[PDB]
Amino acid sequence: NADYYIGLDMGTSSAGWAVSDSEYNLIRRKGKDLWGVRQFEEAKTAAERRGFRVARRRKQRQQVRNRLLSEEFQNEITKIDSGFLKRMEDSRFVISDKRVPEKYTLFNDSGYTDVEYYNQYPTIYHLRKALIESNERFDIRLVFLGIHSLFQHPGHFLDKGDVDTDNTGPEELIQFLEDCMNELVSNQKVLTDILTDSRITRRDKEQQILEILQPNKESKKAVSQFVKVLTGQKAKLGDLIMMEDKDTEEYKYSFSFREKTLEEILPDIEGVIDGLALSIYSLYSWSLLNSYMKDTLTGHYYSYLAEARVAAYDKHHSDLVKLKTLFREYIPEEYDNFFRKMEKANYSHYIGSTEYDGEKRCRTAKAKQEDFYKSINKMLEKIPECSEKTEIQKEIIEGTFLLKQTGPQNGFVPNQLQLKELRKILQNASKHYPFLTEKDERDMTAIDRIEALFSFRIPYYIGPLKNTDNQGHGWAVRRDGHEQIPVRPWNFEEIIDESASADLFIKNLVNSCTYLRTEKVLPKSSLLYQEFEVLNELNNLRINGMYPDEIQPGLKRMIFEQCFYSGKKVTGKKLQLFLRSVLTNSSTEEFVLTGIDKDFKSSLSSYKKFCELFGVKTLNDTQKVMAEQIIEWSTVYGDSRKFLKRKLEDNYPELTDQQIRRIAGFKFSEWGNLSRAFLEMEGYKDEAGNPVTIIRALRDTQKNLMQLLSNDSAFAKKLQELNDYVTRDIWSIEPDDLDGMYLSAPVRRMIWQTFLILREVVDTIGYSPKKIFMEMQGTKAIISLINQCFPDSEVVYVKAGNTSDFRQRFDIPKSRDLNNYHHAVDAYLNIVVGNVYDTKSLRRMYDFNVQRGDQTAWVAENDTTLKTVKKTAFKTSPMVTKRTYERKGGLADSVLIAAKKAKPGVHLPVKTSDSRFANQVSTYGGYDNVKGSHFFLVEHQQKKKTIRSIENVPIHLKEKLKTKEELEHYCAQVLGMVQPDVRLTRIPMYSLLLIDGYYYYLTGRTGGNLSLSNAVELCLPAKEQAHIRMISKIAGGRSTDALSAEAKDDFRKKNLRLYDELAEKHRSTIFSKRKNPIGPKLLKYREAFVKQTIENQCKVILQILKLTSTNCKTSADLKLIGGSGQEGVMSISKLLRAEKYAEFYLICQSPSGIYETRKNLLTI
RNA sequence: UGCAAGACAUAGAAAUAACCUGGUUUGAGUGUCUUGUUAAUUGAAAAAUUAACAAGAUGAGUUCAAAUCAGGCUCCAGAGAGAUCCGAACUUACCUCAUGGCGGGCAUUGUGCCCUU
DNA sequence: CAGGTTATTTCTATGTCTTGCA
Repeated sequence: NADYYIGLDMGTSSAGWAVSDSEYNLIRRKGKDLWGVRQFEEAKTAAERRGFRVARRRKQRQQVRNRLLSEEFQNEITKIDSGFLKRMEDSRFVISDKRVPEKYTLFNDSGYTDVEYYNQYPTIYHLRKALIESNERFDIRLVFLGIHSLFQHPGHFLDKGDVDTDNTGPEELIQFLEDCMNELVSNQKVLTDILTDSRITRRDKEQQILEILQPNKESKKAVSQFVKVLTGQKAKLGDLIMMEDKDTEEYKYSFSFREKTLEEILPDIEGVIDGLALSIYSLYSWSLLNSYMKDTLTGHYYSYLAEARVAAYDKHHSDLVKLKTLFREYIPEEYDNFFRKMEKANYSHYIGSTEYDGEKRCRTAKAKQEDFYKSINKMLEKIPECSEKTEIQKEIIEGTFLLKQTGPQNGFVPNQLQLKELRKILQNASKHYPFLTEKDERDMTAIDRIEALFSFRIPYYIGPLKNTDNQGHGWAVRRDGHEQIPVRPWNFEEIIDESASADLFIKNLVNSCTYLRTEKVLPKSSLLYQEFEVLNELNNLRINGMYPDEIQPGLKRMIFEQCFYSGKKVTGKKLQLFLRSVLTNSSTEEFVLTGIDKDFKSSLSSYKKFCELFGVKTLNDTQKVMAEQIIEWSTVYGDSRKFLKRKLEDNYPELTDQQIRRIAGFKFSEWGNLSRAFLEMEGYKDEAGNPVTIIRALRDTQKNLMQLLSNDSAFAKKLQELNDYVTRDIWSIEPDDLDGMYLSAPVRRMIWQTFLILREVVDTIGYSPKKIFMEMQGTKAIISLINQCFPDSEVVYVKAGNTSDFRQRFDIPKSRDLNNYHHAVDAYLNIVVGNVYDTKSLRRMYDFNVQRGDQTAWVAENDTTLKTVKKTAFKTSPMVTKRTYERKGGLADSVLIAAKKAKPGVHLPVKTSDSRFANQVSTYGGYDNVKGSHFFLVEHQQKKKTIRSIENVPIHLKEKLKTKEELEHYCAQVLGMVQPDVRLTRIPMYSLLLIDGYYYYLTGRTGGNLSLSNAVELCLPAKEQAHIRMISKIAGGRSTDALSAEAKDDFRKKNLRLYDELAEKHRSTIFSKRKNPIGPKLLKYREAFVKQTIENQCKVILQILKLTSTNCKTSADLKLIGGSGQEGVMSISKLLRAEKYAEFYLICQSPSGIYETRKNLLTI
């Protein structure tokens, strides 16, 4: 019937809506003015969830790896000890709780117990040194524990190299790498020292090496490239081997050991180079692996990492004895408080172990290194300066004092070093135990499989192997006929189709076209797409204000043919040269180029590349399809060239090996933004009868993509026909529609709540809005939704500053600290400003009448409409509705608290299905801060009196507690309640509760009491709002220095009157009905309020205002006046009796606020 | 002037993976000497060791194991076995299951009021 | 419950050369 507009202001925390007519007076239905504010907490990103998910998947893979290793050692372990694995698996439990009653986790056997196993080998790194540097037949358990530690500390997996390169020493390697060919030994110490010094970067190493080797003549560039290969940079072959025809591509290949390994670079250079593949040869790997394992004591690098961290252990012992000597003298008193007491940041805290006198070991959290160093420095202050004190302080500054072995600093260990250690362990133990040599069906050897499990890391493209379709996060495509069989190393290629899995990964990631939303996009390097870019750029190119083909027909074709076939970057000067060459006429050649930025940003690189690939000049259709598929495979597979090589060999047999090598050397990286079908869509028939396409239209005519998609173009009609438009029902937008467009979670919640308000308003009103005014990233998402549900409505974008200019110029103050109405006033102002600006200096636009056609927007005469907006601007009508949500999050803290601190019931046990951790939280610790999801109202009997209680449902029990019977059972057993009768099964967090005539927001729980926040917005006149704005500005960092004495007096008096108004609002108005009012405390504390200075007065005013706001916990820091920082807190007992409470209502509010149900908790 | 489609450059982020260092809890790495009290086996008694306490003194210390959201999935019962992936993100007013209802209306400075169920 | 690394894709600001709509 009538015509109405809806205005919308979205914020990450609040969403405000308003509805108006052409006269800017609000539509009101159900007797309620249709404008309000919906608040919701800022949504949380999936970063923490993703981190925890990858962490738990990593843990699961570690578990299966350890189980496999245990199964491989099980036969010999059981031969020597029946239950070693069970003792390993029952390490947490006390002696009684173990499956078998024993005392210590490892080496239970009599004689060789744990107490002297740790005496023989103080650490694991003492055992591994013994394993790799000895031949004596070791117990299978010792080898198992060494390999177990190696598995539990794998290493970087970031470097490329070979383990065996460390067997040959630096001297022998230098001898083998000194003048290998006919085109160093003396300086075999400084070079190695520079190479193995991690302090200097690669560039510094290269500069020092070039400075110190003093290269011979005629090899300066060759020696520079050799140094680049040595330290590791992208260096071409070039003069390394010195062929004359350097211009050839085979001798211009660039390779760096950082980007690729030797076995991967070799195929790219096999056959091309002379000799037995030759120039650094397996000496950079030695430098990388031996850089970390230096000693700086004898100058000789350690062979294996276990040889280090034993010398570090000895250095720790020497430093500890030095500090003990330095402490026993000069400080006989703080000996007990530092080396035995479990105080803060001392040695016992640095380790987490102490034994004062006979008492049990006190194991606590390990103190950080920084705190321990600070404590050592503080306790060294009492010691007068001496040699030992200076040396200790120098070591502390150097950071190599009292070092531990396992810590945050162990991130430098490469997997190759640990692999070498494992290989040595397995070779030493292989000469005695024969089970480590026996073969398998797949020709394994019981040693190669352990190494495989050590080294097999699932590639990033494969992702998780199994998916039960509970949620879509796996791509691993399994071979036909291969299912329900576990994925391990040595059968990854036989179970997961790696090529198909990578293809699925890339096509799932890649996005759809910007014009055809159902078909996927072409690779950027694809011939069609590159030709599209070049043709577009030629179309935009204009010469002296004329079209490129307007100068003479065939100019654009000539440029596309004879200027781009080279495939290189076409610059402006090259185009000028071509224009001079091809144009016989036009002697003057000062042709000004417009439409390009002096360089053609696109070039037919792929066309030329495939032209040299096939030798022919111009490709045909079959060769074009061949090249298109080759480019698609190279782009999808990317850095993994093995997939491309396999596809080429199994699909295109006519290609030669040199051609395959050339294909593998191409650089096809990124994806485009236009689909394949969009470029070849059949816009119309031509005169000859052949089809025309968008790409062919660019080729022939003089137009770009946007011109080809004009309103009258046949391509536009074909686009509308192909992109079928369905006006989906307003009531069919599930919140998964906005899950495709790449939006952050806060924006997603913004969009969903705002659209819910829109849907409720439109349904209630009856018909779609004529205009929907909205602010100017994620807002565009709702645009789509509007265009998917309300085709008639047109969105009138409003500038961000226009509304604020209206507020300042026409005197409508906004009070961001007072109440939440400013969102609704912002939406209504969006309506009134956007309507005027859509109808039409910037201020002058509001100085006269604005009217277009039959619709009148602004009437300056008598300010009639203006009066209306002002009468609406200050109205306290808006509805404030907080989102009622179940508190989704964690079950409890992710880190277990100590047993001596945990208490039963309040703390979640470690594992509530074992009957061991559940009833023994005081012994095995537990999880703290067990959060709850939602509240429920249950009627029970206490002291033979019928009373009702609101109680919590914890998050870890939400799924099993959503019906009346289940909640009754939960109250009956877990909460120890007699005769429960659950009356309300869902009271979400942040819900409107009417208690004793005052509105509350149920926002948590503190033990036996439930916590509430203020739900009544406080309204004050305009002058008070301006004063509060000044208060907020001054309390933010401004000063009173510029203010005059009269200004100070006026500020003091107006502050006093604002305080009086606030005090009265807490006494005579609704705020007096709150539980534990602050009015008496406001009046009692008023005496000291005047004596306070201006700035602290502003602070206490803002803190007082914090009591009457719905966006913060009701608490004030009135310490500047004399009260505590928790003044005016609201919390009421969870027991609802019939005496203390007059009306205990729950106001279930619809998201728009139009619909609401009041449930009487007392008598439901 | 806004919107948004194409190309380049400069700064970024986020979503999925893969991995590392770990961190937390628990448990293991026998603590040892003197003094006295208490309780034991003796012993008229003396004395005697043993064991738990309350003081004083002294030695060692670097590591390992298990989990690492509660849980969930499958199989035939349980302080199990399989799998190594689902679980900390987005969505949830209320009523009884439809593109339903959540009454007809007046205010909006203190949570009300008229007219019918 | 914190600090790092690797890969892919997408998105966002700003500037540059164009083009079309409301």
